[PDB]
Amino acid sequence: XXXTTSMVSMPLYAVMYPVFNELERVNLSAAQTLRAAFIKAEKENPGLTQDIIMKILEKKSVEVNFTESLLRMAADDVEEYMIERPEPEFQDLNEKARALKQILSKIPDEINDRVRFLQTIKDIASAIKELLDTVNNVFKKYQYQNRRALEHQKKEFVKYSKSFSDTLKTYFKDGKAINVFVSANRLIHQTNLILQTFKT
Amino acid sequence: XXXTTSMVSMPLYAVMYPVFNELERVNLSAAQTLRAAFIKAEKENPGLTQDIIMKILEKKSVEVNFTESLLRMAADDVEEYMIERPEPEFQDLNEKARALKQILSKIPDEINDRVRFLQTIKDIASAIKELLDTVNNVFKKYQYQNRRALEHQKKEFVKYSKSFSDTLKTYFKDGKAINVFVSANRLIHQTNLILQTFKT
Repeated sequence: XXXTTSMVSMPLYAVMYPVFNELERVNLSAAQTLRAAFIKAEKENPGLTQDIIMKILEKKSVEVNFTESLLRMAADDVEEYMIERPEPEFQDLNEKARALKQILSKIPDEINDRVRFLQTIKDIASAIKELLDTVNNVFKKYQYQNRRALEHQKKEFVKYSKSFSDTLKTYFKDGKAINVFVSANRLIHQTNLILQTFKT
Repeated sequence: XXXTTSMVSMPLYAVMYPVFNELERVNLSAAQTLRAAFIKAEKENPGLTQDIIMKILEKKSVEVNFTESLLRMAADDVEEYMIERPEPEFQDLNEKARALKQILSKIPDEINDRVRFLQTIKDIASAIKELLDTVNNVFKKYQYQNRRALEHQKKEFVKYSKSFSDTLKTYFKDGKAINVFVSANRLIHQTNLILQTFKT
């Protein structure tokens, strides 16, 4: 009633279609090319999209170990994000930032022990508190020459910090460690943004 | 030494390339079209393949609930696989087959309770034992008119039964229920093959 196509095609519209729509936002060229490529493929062989999606899901450990590597890597070259501005509080910002970025980058090796990891949560929370503590001090004293989109980034950092805490508290419900590594990595990118906005 | 391309592209060759190679076996047309589509896409935006793969992994619950549905469905229309051959042992085969296919199809609702599920493992093992018990009896008494690729299917059923047991014992190590639903579904297809080989 109220109306075709077989049930095995479901994941094309349930899984693949929402991927392409969020992909048309960043690169229409590829998103369009892939869209019709899958559509033609499913008309050829019904259920093929599922077979594809299942094979991707099977490489979970590969993707986990890849994101792990990606998070560890995302602490290298901190000398790229150092400020020229004088003097004391900006050095302190640079430290609190580097410190936090490192603590985060080393999560994939701390998440094994529950004893080590519960300490790291306390350790990250301390680095974030001391990070924002330093930011607001520059926001109160030093004259914000040429720029003040820094405030937007400070708010953006907060959004990614609470999101990190949310996925962290979700980890003690799911067991899905991958979401923690992605969220942690995301937070490092946000830290980098603030730092670069002090430069650019 | 011994040699390019960035690290974010890794999953294209680690995850996507092995998908296409196992896909060229079933449908070269689509596999080829998708291959170059992704390749062009990664040359455009480095890391896009990862973003795609991550979005697919996020729809895990969708894919789990889809495979669940697919397994329950895979017991419908058993009248399609009923034998014309006379008389008593073939009816018994049909029963032992239907019984097993149903027990399997109802796993996604039994896997919640550990008490119900450990019983189902015992219950499936009983249906398989009694299934093979019946097969060998037709293989010993009744004259195998026109066909005897049935023996190949009997061996193929066994291969998918031990594989089911293997992924089942892996479930008590992984917690990944999806592999159980896929393997169970696979075993139903094998059951159907034997039955259809008695017909065709």
